Amino acid sequence: TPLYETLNESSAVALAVKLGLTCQEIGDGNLNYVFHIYDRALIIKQAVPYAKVVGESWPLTIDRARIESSALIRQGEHVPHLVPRVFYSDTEMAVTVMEDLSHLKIARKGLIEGENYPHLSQHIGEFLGKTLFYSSDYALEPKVKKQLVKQFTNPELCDITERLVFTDPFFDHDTNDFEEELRPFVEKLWNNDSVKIEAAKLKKSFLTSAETLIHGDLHTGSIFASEHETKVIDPEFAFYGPIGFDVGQFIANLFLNALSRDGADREPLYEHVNQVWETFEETFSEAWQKDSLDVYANIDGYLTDTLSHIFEEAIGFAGCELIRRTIGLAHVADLDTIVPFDKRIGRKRLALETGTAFIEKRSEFKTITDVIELFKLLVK
Amino acid sequence: PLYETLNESSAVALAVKLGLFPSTLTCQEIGDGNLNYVFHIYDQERALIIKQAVPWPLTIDRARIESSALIRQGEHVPHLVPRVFYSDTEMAVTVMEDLSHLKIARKGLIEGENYPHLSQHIGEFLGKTLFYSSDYALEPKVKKQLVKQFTNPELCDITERLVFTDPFFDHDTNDFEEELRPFVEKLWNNDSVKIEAAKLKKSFLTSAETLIHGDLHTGSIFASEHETKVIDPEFAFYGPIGFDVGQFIANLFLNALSRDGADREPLYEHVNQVWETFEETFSEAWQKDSLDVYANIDGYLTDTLSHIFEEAIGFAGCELIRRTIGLAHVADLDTIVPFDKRIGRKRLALETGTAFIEKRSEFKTITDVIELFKLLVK
Ligand SMILES: Nc1ncnc2c1ncn2[C@@H]1O[C@H](COP(=O)(O)OP(=O)(O)CP(=O)(O)O)[C@@H](O)[C@H]1O
Ligand SMILES: Nc1ncnc2c1ncn2[C@@H]1O[C@H](COP(=O)(O)OP(=O)(O)CP(=O)(O)O)[C@@H](O)[C@H]1O
Ligand SMILES: CSC[C@H]1O[C@H](O)[C@H](O)[C@@H]1O
Ligand SMILES: CSC[C@H]1O[C@H](O)[C@H](O)[C@@H]1O
Ligand SMILES: [Mg+2]
Ligand SMILES: [Mg+2]
Repeated sequence: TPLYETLNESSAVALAVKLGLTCQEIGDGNLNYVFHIYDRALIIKQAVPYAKVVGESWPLTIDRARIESSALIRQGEHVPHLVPRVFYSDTEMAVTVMEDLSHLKIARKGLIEGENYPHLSQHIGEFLGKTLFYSSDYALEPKVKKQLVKQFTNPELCDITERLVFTDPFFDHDTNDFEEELRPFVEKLWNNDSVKIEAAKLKKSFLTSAETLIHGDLHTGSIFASEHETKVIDPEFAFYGPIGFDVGQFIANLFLNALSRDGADREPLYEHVNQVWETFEETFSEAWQKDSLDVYANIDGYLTDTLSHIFEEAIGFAGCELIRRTIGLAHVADLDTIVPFDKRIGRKRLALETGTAFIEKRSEFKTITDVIELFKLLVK
Repeated sequence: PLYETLNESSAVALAVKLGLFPSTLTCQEIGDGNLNYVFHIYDQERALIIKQAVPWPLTIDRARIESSALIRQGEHVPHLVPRVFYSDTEMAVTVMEDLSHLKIARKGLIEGENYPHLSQHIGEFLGKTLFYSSDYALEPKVKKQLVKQFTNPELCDITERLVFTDPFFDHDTNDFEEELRPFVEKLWNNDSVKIEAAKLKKSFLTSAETLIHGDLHTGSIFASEHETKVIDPEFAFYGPIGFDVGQFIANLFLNALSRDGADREPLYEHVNQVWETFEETFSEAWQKDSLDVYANIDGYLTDTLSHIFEEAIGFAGCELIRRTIGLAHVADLDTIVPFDKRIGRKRLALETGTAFIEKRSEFKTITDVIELFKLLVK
């Protein structure tokens, strides 16, 4: 007999009980319940099947919970201070029991509120360098890594990213969602064949480049923050993909916040972009020196060319994220809450244009500061 | 445990239990290596092959990859692979079409056979097999499952070490004449070539593009004047599209190095033709049968073919070097006489392989590859 039962606030306290109080459901979306239990505190997250499930949704099994639990556990073996601790998980119940982080704030929300989070990029850069290194062929015996590829195959969730990030914003597809005022600019994109060919190439990398175990959806809404703490949450999109992907998505979301700000307010976000590349690069390099298994690791120029490839892919993926968050199905609050309406349109236009240029020019940039300086000029 | 090692009577008992004959037959073990049995079974008033893996240490799971890979290949190019009548994982057995009327390509090629259709046939094999198991042809969710199904860790381990790693360092698996050492050490001390061998290996390790054959040499092919059959896909897994292309082209070049003068021309025609045909076939499949919205944007197919080509050339360079000084050699080079000419031709294998790896992205056409090779081997 099937063990899956949808939890309530009472059921959740019963479960925490049987794994040796007050409870409130505090979830943000409609695809998961998140139960906060207080005595010492705890979070119990449970996936909600299609099916139902209140309100329109993308149809998904509850297998995503197995990916998220196991992804979070793997991340905590390398960066235990940058992810919530997991106390229990169960794939049939689709349950992850984890550390309570409600004394922190979702990074996106704080950034929109004008919080600057001075260590956000230091922490995310460390998260990125260590997670992305330690699950690759550089760090792992290839036989071990090939099994981890099987274990983290993520078809349904990859299908979402393949469509939404890499495909739908580039044609007149039904999932797109944009203001009519934006159409002339959106059609410029659709008729641009050379950027579309490059989008195809970045997609093919996404589809085929099993380089490391990625988070797969590292935006500012998937991170908890305060002045001194950062915690990366919700790796439900985890699978073996290109190292540059998580880096690009994060960097794109820093730039998306910068577009929603004005003038000298933007400067903290530009420092965060510069710092997250800088830190990602030292962290990845330190891990490579100290912990690489291949005979080729210490040949002068090999780490350098590896970093150049990651950088190029990361900028291309960033451009995809910039564009897709502006005109695709899933938007960001940074842009959608800009006031007045005409200013919102103008900044949405600039997201499309800087995304396009990121994609096109990815392999011409030599440093992160090149990326920032191109951005600033395009958004003057 | 079910597995039992077959003998000649045991094999005939198997064939009859599958109803593939009928009832009087004869059987002889005819296997080349010592890691598999191959039983030929014949009927007066029809014939059959039963291949069985026997437990460099390797599990018998390779037999499940071989069967499955052979079956997948026959869905697209049934005329270019042996038919499979039965397979079983526990017994590690593939029952297949008898191809004893044909000759192993490498052996014919060394004897001086020219096989005029070999490259046309391999080109079609390569274009179709490599297209039709990729994301271009398959729903991504379907492809992701096939990646699991063909994960092949042990055999990929052999390739990772032998083609991509050991020839480039003073490693214990290497095996070469002492007279060749100065040239071998030129390679070990060459950083920029090794950095590039590293990149090609990283592609091998990470680039899950299609279901490849993974060991497409001239000894994995049966030939005659009119027929070609690709055998033994035991190394099959999801890897870079250019790999099987490089390994085959390198193996044509290796035979060229074992021939002299005008006798080399057939192999050069084969190299040009295998690329041409691989490219025409892959393109026709892409036009007719690609699933992505991006397939018909002008320049995309072209850029895709340019990347395949570049990788294929780099993988060819690796194969040339690896077969000359690593553990597993080729008879083309090892049987060249006199000893001194053999060493000189093995030197040219190392140097043409090195150039292929380093220049892979500078060549514009297959003709540039052939012309560079001809020049270096003058
Ligand atoms: N460990 C934790 N501690 C405290 N609150 C948490 C928490 N995990 C989740 N939450 C609360 O629940 C909200 C939703 O969390 P989460 O992003 O994991 O859910 P979700 O996966 O259903 C959303 P989506 O569909 O956007 O991916 C958070 O923004 C937060 O307020
Ligand atoms: N389908 C077939 N029809 C006729 N003979 C066949 C055959 N398959 C294999 N053989 C015979 O068996 C020999 C060895 O076969 P094969 O190359 O498949 O085995 P193998 O995998 O044991 C070799 P290796 O271990 O070197 O890769 C061939 O060279 C051929 O003479
Ligand atoms: C159907 S899910 C839409 C988006 O939400 C997730 O966070 C991913 O970013 C996905 O693209
Ligand atoms: C240890 S096996 C050596 C070689 O034989 C196979 O045919 C492959 O080419 C492998 O590299
Ligand atoms: Mg979620
Ligand atoms: Mg074999």
